[PDB]
Amino acid sequence: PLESQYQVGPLLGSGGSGSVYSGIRVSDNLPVAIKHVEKDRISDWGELPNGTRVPMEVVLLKKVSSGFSGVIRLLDWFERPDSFVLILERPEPVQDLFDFITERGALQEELARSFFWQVLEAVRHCHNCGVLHRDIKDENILIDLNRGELKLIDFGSGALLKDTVYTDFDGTRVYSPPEWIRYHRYHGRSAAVWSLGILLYDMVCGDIPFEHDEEIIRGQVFFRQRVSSECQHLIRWCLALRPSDRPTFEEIQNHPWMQDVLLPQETAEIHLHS
Ligand SMILES: O=c1[nH]c(-c2ccccc2Cl)nc2c1oc1ccc(Br)cc12
Repeated sequence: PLESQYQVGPLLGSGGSGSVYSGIRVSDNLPVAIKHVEKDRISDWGELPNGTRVPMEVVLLKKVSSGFSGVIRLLDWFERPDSFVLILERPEPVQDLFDFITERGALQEELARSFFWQVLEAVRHCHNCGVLHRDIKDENILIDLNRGELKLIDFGSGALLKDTVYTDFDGTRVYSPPEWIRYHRYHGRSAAVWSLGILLYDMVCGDIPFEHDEEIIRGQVFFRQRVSSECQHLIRWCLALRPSDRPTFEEIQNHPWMQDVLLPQETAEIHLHS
C-alpha cells in the first residue's frame, strides 16, 4: 500500500467535504479523485462488514459500490494519523450540476427530465443498498459529459436507511424538509422526495425555490421561469408540506412528466455536444 500508487493532480474542491484532488492511478492511469477527510471533523463513525473503526461515509460508499454507474464508486481507502483518504472514480471530462446550471441557466424540460430520471435511479439504488444519501443537491451530482451519465457523490452526511424517524441532520438546510425545520424530525424517503422536489425546481428554473426558514415552512412554490404545468405539478407534489402527501419514487417515475426520457447517450448527443 501507500501513495506511491497514485499521482496527485490539482485540487478540485474543498469544504465541509474536506478536500478533493485529481489523481491518476499509476498502475494503469485510471483517472481518480483523492478525497481527504480530517478525523476531528468526522462526527459519524461505523464499522466494516468485518469490524474495524471507519467513518460512516466509507461504510455507505462500500454498500453502494457496484457496476451501476449512477453512484460514484469507492476504489480504495487509507487511514493516516489525522485523516482518511478515499480514492473515488473520476469521470473525465466532467462537470457538476451546479456549474452546469450556473453556466447554462434553467434547463430545458427534456434535459431536466433525463437528468432527474437518472438521479431517481441513483437514489433508488442507494435505497436498495440500505443507504440514505441525505444531501441530494446539484453540487452533489456529477455529469460525465461524454456518456451523458449523472453520478451521485458525497455520502458524508448519509446514514444507514431505516423506517423509524431521524432526529439528526447535517445536510444542506435549503434542501431540507419543513418537518426538519420545525420539529427536528424526519423519515428518510419522504425527506429525499422533498430534496428531489427542490432539485427538480433548481433544474427547471435555474435556482432553488427557497432561501429562508419561513419559506420552507410555508412551502408556497412560485415559478420564476416558464415551466410546463405537468412539471409544476410534480414539483409541487414532491414539495407537499405533509410527508405522506409526497409521492413515492414509483409515483414520481410514473408521473406524466417523466414519460419518454432520453437515454443518457442521446442526452449527451443532443444537449452536451458529445
Ligand atoms: O465526495 C465528494 N465531495 C466533493 C466536493 C463537493 C463540494 C465541495 C467540495 C468538495 Cl471536495 N467533490 C467530490 C466528491 O467525490 C468526488 C468524486 C469525483 C470528483 Br471529480 C469529485 C468528487
